[PDB]
Amino acid sequence: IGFWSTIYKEMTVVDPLEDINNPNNKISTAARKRRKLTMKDGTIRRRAPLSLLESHTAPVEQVIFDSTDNTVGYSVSQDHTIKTWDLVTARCIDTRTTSYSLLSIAQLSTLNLLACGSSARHITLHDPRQQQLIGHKNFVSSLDTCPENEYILCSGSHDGTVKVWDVRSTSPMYTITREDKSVQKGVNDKVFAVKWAEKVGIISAGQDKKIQINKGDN
RNA sequence: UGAGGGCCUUGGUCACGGCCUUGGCUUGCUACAAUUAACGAUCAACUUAGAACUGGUACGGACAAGGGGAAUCUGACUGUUAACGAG
Repeated sequence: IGFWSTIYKEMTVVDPLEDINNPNNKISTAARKRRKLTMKDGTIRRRAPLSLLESHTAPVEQVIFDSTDNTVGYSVSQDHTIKTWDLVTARCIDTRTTSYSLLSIAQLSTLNLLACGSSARHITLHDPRQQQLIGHKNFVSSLDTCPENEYILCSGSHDGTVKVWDVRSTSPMYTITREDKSVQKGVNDKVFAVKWAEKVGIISAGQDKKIQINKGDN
């Protein structure tokens, strides 16, 4: 996991040339030309991360800030575990182990819960200091939380159907699908991104090029 | 002559540091030379296959198995006292 700064002046510069130019020990001509081919689009500013938090043993699928602390860094990876981080010390604080690879993580700070959607077609609820939502039919790719209601979260999955869930229940309330005449259910139909926008509703996008907007307002 | 970086700076903005704007090493497009680059640089490969010292050759000097020579009679028998026979 990388820890970066939005303001680029606070982060150390990285120079691709200096690796092959300052020592210049046994850099081959072909390697030099290959390096040169990577800066054909001008010389844009390049920066190095403020920190590199490294404890996961499998590809990390998502990372989020704490909705209150800004120092707690919950993240999920393909190594069935949820790790919380101390961004000040860049260290892993606590680890939780799930049975399946986790693909998305979302937070419900108003009731202190973490919803992790896994590759086992379900979303597990954890207390970062329980119940699990089921009903999907493929990988749960992304999650989002309702802005006005604190008990509702939306989930998009690789089966092409978004679903809205109440936390207290275990079944979806509404199952949004892709409204398109040219989409096939299992050929080109996936939801790679879902978003709860407080003004326009639910935005879903994926394998089908169309970006779909659904009301999702009372 | 356009682009991207670096040092400058000018105002408004949020408690030395952000946000929005103002004017002055790399590469892109064009114009005249060079096309003997038939040059130069760099990375990578490369170590000495030789062993053996056998004899028969022509020559120079002594041994080599061992008493010799001639002619007639005689036995199978050619082209000059023909030859031959361990007679």
